[PDB]
Amino acid sequence: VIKEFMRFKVRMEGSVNGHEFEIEGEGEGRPYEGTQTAKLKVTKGGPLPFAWDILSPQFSKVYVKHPADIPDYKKLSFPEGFKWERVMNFEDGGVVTVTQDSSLQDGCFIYKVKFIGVNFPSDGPVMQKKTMGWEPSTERLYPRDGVLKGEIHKALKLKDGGHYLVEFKSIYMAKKPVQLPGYYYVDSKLDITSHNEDYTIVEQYERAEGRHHLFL
Amino acid sequence: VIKEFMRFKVRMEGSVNGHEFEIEGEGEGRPYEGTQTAKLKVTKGGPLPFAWDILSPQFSKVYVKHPADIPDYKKLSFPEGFKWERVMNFEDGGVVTVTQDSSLQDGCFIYKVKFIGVNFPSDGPVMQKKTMGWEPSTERLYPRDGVLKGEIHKALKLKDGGHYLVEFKSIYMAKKPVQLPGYYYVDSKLDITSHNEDYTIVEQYERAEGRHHLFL
Amino acid sequence: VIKEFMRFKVRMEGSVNGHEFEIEGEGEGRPYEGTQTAKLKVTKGGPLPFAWDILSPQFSKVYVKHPADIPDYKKLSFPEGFKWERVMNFEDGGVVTVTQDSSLQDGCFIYKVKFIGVNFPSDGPVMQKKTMGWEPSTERLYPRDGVLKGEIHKALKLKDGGHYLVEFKSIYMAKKPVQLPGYYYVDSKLDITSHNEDYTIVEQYERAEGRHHLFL
Amino acid sequence: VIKEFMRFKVRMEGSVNGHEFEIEGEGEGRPYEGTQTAKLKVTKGGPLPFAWDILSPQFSKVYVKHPADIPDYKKLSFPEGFKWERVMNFEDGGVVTVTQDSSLQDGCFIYKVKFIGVNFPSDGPVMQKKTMGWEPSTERLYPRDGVLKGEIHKALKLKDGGHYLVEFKSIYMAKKPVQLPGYYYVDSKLDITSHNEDYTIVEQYERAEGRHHLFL
Repeated sequence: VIKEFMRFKVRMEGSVNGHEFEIEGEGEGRPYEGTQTAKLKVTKGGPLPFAWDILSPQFSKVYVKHPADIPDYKKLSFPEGFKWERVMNFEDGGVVTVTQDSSLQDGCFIYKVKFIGVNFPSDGPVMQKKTMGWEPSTERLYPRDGVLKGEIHKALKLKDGGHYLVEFKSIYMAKKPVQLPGYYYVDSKLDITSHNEDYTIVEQYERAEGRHHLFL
Repeated sequence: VIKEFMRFKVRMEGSVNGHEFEIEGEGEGRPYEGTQTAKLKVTKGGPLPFAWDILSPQFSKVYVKHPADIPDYKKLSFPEGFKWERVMNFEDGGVVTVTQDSSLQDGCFIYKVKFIGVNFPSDGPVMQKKTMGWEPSTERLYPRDGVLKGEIHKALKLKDGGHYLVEFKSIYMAKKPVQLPGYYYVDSKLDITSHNEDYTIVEQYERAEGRHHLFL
Repeated sequence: VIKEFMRFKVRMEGSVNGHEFEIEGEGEGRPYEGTQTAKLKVTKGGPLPFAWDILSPQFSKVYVKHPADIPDYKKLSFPEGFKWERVMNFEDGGVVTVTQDSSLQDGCFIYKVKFIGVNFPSDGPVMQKKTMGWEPSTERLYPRDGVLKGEIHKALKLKDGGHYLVEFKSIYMAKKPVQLPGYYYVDSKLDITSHNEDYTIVEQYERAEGRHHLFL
Repeated sequence: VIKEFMRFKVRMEGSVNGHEFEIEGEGEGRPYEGTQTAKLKVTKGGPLPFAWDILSPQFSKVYVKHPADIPDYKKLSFPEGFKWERVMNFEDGGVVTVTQDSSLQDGCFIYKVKFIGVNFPSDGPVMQKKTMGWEPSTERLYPRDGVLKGEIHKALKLKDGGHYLVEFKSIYMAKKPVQLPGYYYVDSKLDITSHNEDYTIVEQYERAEGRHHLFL
């Protein structure tokens, strides 16, 4: 059911520091090659009063390239699909939780996302839009409790230089339990590739590949 | 606009570990005396597969009794009202964020809540319904960033004895900035007073009072 | 063995951000009334390049006043005494762990403290000495694992206004399994009463009293 | 001053849950190749009542293989050397801080370590010795505040299967402001190669190599 080329549609309902918004979009990519694009539009609550970059990683890990010897739990979960959840802990006290449902309808992935971000300092890089994209990252994954979990030390680049640090903790939950990998890593790199003036229309690109630790 | 007796209406859209639900209810109380009751009904996604106790403190701090010399920021915010946000950090890794809007319509408060809880162990006290209500608590509050913030070390009692610890961090944001207190404390005690077999209909009572530290 | 008036002697070996130091001092007070003073001298590594305030709460909870109906675990532990350990998590990323032994000799309490503080920003209030004492505080305690634990949301006042937040987690370990209390609170207020220009000689006063929650 | 082959001597004073101990040892390796071994002996406080694995990463990052295009801050710091500090945050609440000095004396590296670990559950994998070595890991490093910092999501393998998770935060402080790298990664794999029955004599091996993210 997962072809070499697949599209997706996504909808997000979110809030940051009490400001509510809705975003709709679509994307496409090559799930076995680990590459994809997305185009998002803020449909309610725009223009947003905070950094787009905190939203970018919430709009698709069925596209991660996996070697044959590492079980691809997220691809295996289809056609029914999987849910994923996440905590982002920002170094200045911002905290976000996210809950997401991934399904497949007549050959198109369907993503539904809910996002609540709180406790961002009003003068911090998020509310003041001082970020300039993510560094590429490396997630550490392992099985636990019959599901797949992963954590990442991520970083946003700052306009005036240096980094704004964010820890991700994610949980990927197949709708019916499928085969799990062991301890492994996923390398990712997400880019904002174009946008209008107020970031109410934004395009993204992501490359991601799973692997064993290099020393194994 | 805040009378000695006030009613409220509340609704919540929530999810815990990928399980979505909706709750609607109403309450009433004596905002200057610090006492109130609520009755909640699960309207979608019942019966809930997790402990009711994690939801109870999300259904009303306009009812806290304040001495004359501590500015009552939340009461002062009416008639327009205020928003509040919260992180709950559970000791076994569960994390919740909550975002809430409090308004006033023809003499009745109107509460709207969104809640996302993630990363609860499947065999832990929340998913296994092993909790038996909250200990009474004491929140430490202070002004910051033009708004009011507070934190609490809270604890759920466990059926088999002992406590399941949870840290609250809350942010109270008037819709138009009003006068702030300094550093102070709020003592609270929330009780589940009645419930049906599967906790799809639940009643609660809360008492809350603000004060200076006892040594001042 | 614990008289209405007791003296103590204290020695600390510590480090902060790689700067090593040693402090010796003495104190006295009324263990059943919850009041005590201390006088400390930096004996090696002075003058300290960081705020004295992070050290002040490491130089004596046998002096807390307890009502008859709450077991006074720390007093019961004598003559043999008890150990205590602590984590302080500062809001800007500084972290300290502390380990302490409390015993009795020559009718005097004897305190031995080791302290490691790391990850303080070089331009932060600790390394730049921008603090001016603690707010009074309220610790939440409970028994666990056959020992007594407590947590506190504390705050340092900033010289030019505002607060710098610090979470304390403490563990109190009697040398024999003397009786434990239940869930309860300790109110404390620590004051720096005098000091020389470079904080190489400092005097402190503390008041502390245990109690049930006020609504009980 | 750093030759193709270099020896080191190490001494550690530490404590875990109030149990004090001292360890001394020696090591050797190839700093430009990223390989080294160590042999440690517990000299006071043995046998240790907790898992050796929490100490193993405190006994040498001057032996990290760096490509020519990534400044090797730790090697550049010699002959004077560098200090490093660390927080380990364990998933069950254990917390350790570490402070270390690295110098060079008569052509040998000299390491001095102090370690304070607190808040480990008495029935947890550390106090019950249920661990069986670390997974290989990947540290995310970046410059900040004129020093080099890094974080790692690490895991101890449990004897009867599964993982016990630990987050490392480290700070590396050269004694003079030698050149810093940018954002980069270090892959490491540490092995216990042999030990006696009570872990009072232990031998270790480590491989470590720095690199850019693989997608760069």
